[PDB]
Amino acid sequence: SHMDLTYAYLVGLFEGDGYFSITKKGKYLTYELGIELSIKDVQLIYKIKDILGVGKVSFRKRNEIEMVSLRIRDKNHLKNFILPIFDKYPMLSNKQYDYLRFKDALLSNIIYSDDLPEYARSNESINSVDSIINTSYFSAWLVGFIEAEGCFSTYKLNKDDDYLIASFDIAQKDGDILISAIHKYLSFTTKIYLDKTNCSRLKVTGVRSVKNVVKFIQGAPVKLLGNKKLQYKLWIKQLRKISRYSEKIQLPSNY
DNA sequence: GCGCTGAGGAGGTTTCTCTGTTAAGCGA
DNA sequence: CGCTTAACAGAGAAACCTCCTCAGCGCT
Ligand SMILES: [Ca+2]
Ligand SMILES: [Ca+2]
Ligand SMILES: [Ca+2]
Repeated sequence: SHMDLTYAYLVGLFEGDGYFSITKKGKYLTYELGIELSIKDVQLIYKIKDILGVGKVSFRKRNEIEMVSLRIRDKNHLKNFILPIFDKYPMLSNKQYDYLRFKDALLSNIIYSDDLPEYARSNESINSVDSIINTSYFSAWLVGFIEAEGCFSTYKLNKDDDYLIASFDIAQKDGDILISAIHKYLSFTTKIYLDKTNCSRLKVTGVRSVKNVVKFIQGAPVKLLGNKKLQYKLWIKQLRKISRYSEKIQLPSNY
């Protein structure tokens, strides 16, 4: 407790799906920390807000798409509750700069739009693969980050067959270091693919990798919370039907 | 009354996620 | 051969990040 390990889960989850933003408001400035998910996670925004004790929740539907936000902008609530979290549990991607800049500005009582210095994320990495795996909270943080950015899919090759394939995938923009640390923490061997938009994309599909993914969510000191838990659990079940997996990996159903 | 504020509402954009397809590993 | 994985990657929804107007509130 204090900032009990579930607080790491959070910074992970925000790092992937959230954002620390200071925005114009005429003469004035707003400081948002917001997360904005698909409507599918209504249940979890309220979880996060329950955990945190702050922020306003809103719903939004643009064209066919229903979305939900938790948004924290009260600057007294940022100072007292949010900053000791990300100070306690700092982020691990290069978003850290977003936070640092933001904290700094907030703490200097910058209220006027024209006072605000021009900012732009350092492209330089702020961190080393090594410092990452060695990061005591990291265990916890990785559940959070997987809530946001991980993807447990199973799918069938070939279109015209019974043969399934059971996968885990995660990705970052300008996240070669971060992706590499995860990839190394879980003892993968596959290529981290690097795409046209500098997206660094991890994907594994073997039995031994998967045996490991499963291993990790199972041993990790915090559970998934949102739609992801659901996603995980169905995939588990799924894995019990494909033979290569079912025969090497302890496959519980009490997650 | 004045200056500042968070909530509310919205636009602009792109980073993912999720599900493959093709070809090559490999146990045998 | 035949079960298994590795590399590549489209596409478009689920994120990411912004700016504005408004009432209310606590100052002097
Ligand atoms: Ca994300
Ligand atoms: Ca992200
Ligand atoms: Ca997500």
